[PDB]
Amino acid sequence: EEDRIIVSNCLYEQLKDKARLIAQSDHFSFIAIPIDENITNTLQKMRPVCGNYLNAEPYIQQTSNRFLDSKKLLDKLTSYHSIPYPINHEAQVHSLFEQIDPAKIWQTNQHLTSYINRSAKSRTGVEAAQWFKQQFDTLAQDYGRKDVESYFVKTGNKFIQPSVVTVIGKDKPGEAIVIGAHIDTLDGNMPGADDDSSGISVELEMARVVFSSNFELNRPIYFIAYAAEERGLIGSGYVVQDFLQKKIPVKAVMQLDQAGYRANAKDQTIWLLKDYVDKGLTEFTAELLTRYVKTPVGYTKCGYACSDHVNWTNEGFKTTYPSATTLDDDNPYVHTSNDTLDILNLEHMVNFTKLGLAFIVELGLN
Ligand SMILES: [Zn+2]
Ligand SMILES: [Zn+2]
Repeated sequence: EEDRIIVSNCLYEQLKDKARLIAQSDHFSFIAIPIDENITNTLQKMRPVCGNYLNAEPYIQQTSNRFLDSKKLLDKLTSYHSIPYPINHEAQVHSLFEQIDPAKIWQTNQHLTSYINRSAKSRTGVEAAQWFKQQFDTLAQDYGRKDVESYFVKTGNKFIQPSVVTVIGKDKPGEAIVIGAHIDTLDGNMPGADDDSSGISVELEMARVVFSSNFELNRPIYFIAYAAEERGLIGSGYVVQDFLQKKIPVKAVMQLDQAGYRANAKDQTIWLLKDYVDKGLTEFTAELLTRYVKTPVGYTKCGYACSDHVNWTNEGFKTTYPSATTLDDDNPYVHTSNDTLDILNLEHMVNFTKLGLAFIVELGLN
């Protein structure tokens, strides 16, 4: 019934009267509040000022408050401590670039954005997840790759939309590489074109290029579609917990959230996030952009519980997050009916696909 979530004190003061305060710090509150869509609307409306929220359930799973060290939980999920990469595979990286099929990218966006919404509560939201899984399965069957796996990861008992985890090279030795994007959107009429149809499309193309590649990787590569990112990042919460339980070792994580909108349609700058990411992995991404994508490299900052990468870094995994926009010249249309297909820049997505593939090759073959 009640959600337990972590919010900025800013957001708390807007929710006080409907919430139970469990623990509090100078900047954040750990609360219990039954999220109805009245409260959903408050969360959405205060998000630019007060930041996003983190659903704690994947970290504490129904454990009673009496048994929780609430303050340690609150401190460790609102702070982070920081934790060299070779680039020596130019021939392979260019081979993969030459196989990028921009039309196939665009087609994916057309499909996801044709749904009325992809909400974690709705039937269409469930279809989108099932669709994604089947796109992977089909691709692996089409290129006769047995070397693979795909499964749903339940979004607890709160949301019917599951996450989808896929992997190429299940039997490869070593720490894996993870690529992720979130499949979901808000309720109502939400094409969610830039708000991660884009990210999803980019990684789907990355997967397909990898299947059609002439060389194998020396590590497993995961491609993930997170459920319910628009619900306090709870989908990737469960996914990270699933990786922890299965003891899957992971060397690097890329988050693709909004990979398709340009503020100025011939800007071509790609922005890297500098908080809640690995600085080492981020400098690496910067040099891939300069060396291979030949793009200007910008930097930006994010609010609290910005996106799924946060669940990885909270659990000690190294994380990088390339983004379409800076925090000041934004996508003004995200979370509205106007996050439409026609807002997407295909050159921009192609560049994120390039970045992703260089990432996969230079880590995948060390
Ligand atoms: Zn969002
Ligand atoms: Zn997003």
